[PDB]
Amino acid sequence: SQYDYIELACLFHLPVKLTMKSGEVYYGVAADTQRNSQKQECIALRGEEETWLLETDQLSSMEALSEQPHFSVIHFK
Amino acid sequence: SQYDYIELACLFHLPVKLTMKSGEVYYGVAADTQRNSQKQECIALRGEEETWLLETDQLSSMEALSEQPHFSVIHFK
Ligand SMILES: [Mg+2]
Ligand SMILES: [Mg+2]
Ligand SMILES: [Mg+2]
Ligand SMILES: [Mg+2]
Repeated sequence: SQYDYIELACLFHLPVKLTMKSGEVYYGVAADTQRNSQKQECIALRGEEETWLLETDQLSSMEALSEQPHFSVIHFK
Repeated sequence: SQYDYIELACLFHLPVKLTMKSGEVYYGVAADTQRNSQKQECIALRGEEETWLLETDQLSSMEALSEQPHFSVIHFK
C-alpha cells in the first residue's frame, strides 16, 4: 500500500537530511512526529546542537544518512 | 524505540572518551562505523596521532567530551 516514510524514519530513529520547501537543509536523527504549538504536524529532528519541530507540509525531501533498506532520497508532493 | 548512540556520535563527529571492557581508554573524534578485517563491527575513532578501529562489542562506555544534547555518557552491557 502506502508507506509513511516519515513515521518509519522516526520508528527506527534514522539519521536523515531534511530539505524544506524554502531550500533550507537540516541534518539529524528522526525522533518523533508531533504537533507544534500551532497544532501543525511536525517531525522532531534532533540535530547536532538542538532539536527542531519541522512542519511535514513544508518538507521537500528526506534523505537517508545511513545504509538501510527503506529509502535513499524521498521527494514529497 | 532505541537510539544508536555510536551511529549518532559518528554522524555528528562528536569528541568522545571510549573505555573498553579491558579498561583501556581512548580519546578522539567519532569518525565512522565500519567492519575491521576480521568482519567485526567497529567504531573508527580518530585519535590525536592515529585512528583506531575499536570493536563495538568491546565497548564499556562512551563519554562526551563536549556539551551537547545527546548524551553525557552511554554505558554498554
Ligand atoms: Mg500546513
Ligand atoms: Mg561539530
Ligand atoms: Mg599532544
Ligand atoms: Mg564480537
